Amino acid sequence: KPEDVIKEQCARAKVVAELWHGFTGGAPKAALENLVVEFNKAQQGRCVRPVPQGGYRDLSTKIKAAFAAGKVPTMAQAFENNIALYLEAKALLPIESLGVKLQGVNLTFLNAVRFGGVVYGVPFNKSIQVLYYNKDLLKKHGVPVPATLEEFVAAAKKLSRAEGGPVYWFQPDASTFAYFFFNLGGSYLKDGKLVLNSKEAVEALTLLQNGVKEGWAKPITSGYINQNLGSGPYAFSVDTSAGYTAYLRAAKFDLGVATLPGRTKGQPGYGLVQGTNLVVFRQASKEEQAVAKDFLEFVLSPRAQAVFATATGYVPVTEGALKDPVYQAYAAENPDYATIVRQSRYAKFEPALAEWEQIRFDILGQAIKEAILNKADPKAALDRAQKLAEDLL
Ligand SMILES: Nc1nc2c(ncn2[C@@H]2O[C@H](COP(=O)(O)O[C@H]3[C@@H](O)[C@H](n4ccc(=O)[nH]c4=O)O[C@@H]3CO)[C@H]3CC(O)(O)C[C@H]32)c(=O)[nH]1
Repeated sequence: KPEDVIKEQCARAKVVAELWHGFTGGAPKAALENLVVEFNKAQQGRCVRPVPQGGYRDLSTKIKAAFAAGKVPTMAQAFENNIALYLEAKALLPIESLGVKLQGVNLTFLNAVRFGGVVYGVPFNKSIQVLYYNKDLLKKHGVPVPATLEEFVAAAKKLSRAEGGPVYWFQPDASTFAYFFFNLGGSYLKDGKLVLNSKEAVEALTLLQNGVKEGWAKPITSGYINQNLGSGPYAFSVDTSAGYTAYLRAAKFDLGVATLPGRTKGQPGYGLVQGTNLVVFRQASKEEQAVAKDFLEFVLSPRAQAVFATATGYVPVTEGALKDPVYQAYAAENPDYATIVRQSRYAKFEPALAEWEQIRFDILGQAIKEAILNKADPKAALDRAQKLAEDLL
């Protein structure tokens, strides 16, 4: 494989810097390991070991264990909220103390990893939500790509009527809620305080539940949306750009990628930023830190960013990445790459509080499933969510 190549690289190494990640397979995993092999080849017995830990939630659970055992890897993927938690432990090294150079890096991703003036993460695999669509099925019924939230709902109801089933496919999770929430004018923080049960949150959870009843919105409860394609007519999903190639290779129809429907034609909708930043832990040996520095400079390089971004659909984190010829060759051939970049300009983050991982999954994500799947009243599922959260915070 690639993992076999790396283990052999790491066996004849003097210094190994462990990189713990939440890639379970497909392109994120291949493209991460192909990049590590190139780095390991270019070094003289200095080496990065990538250790898959399962997914992002398994990943944060394994870093929590590591803090109890007091044995941290050199490097890990981390969200903004994961970084918050590891900083409460003062467990992370400031990235510019390594003199890792950060100019070029898009403010969007860079602002998100700076805490009290100080950067503690390197943006590595950053995604934006886009509107995936079935170009064949819009073209057939003469339905334009919808620009605004109102045209998106019209278009959904029209194509579901025409084709005999619900055409807007989604996962009833916090990530999909955030697209409708953010675009009905919603905000997580009000005067310093977390709110999950605001008028915009009920509006967004009520829009999704209305969609299910009305036969235009399809909950996917088993696998990614792209893994369910070919069961019933599909027109639309709002899904991470990091699935881009997995939709490409799954879809038996002509795939489209558009910017998100917004409130008005004046401006695309906001997408949620997902994916992770690379952090380096203080308990790593100076030798291990030296490898971390070099690895981080590699992954920020235009070529390695070009090859990552093009293999997956993640957003290139630098200016220099868009001016690389491998990127410019992929994009001159496939306009969905410039769509994903154009969508990266209209980008919102979940709140970066340490406890937000727990909250997004077991509380706000449980309130979304109770409404969509068990017909709980939207306001009553988010009133519960907000109390459980307030009791945790
Ligand atoms: N732990 C933790 N997780 C978080 C947080 N915020 C968001 N999420 C999770 O981030 C994923 C989005 O991040 P992204 O890197 O953009 O995308 C993932 C995969 O989703 C995507 N993928 C893979 C296969 C496929 O067929 N389709 C496809 O889209 O590939 C990438 C690597 O696996 C969501 C997905 C989830 O893990 O299932 C639950 C959500 C947080 O704060 N903490």
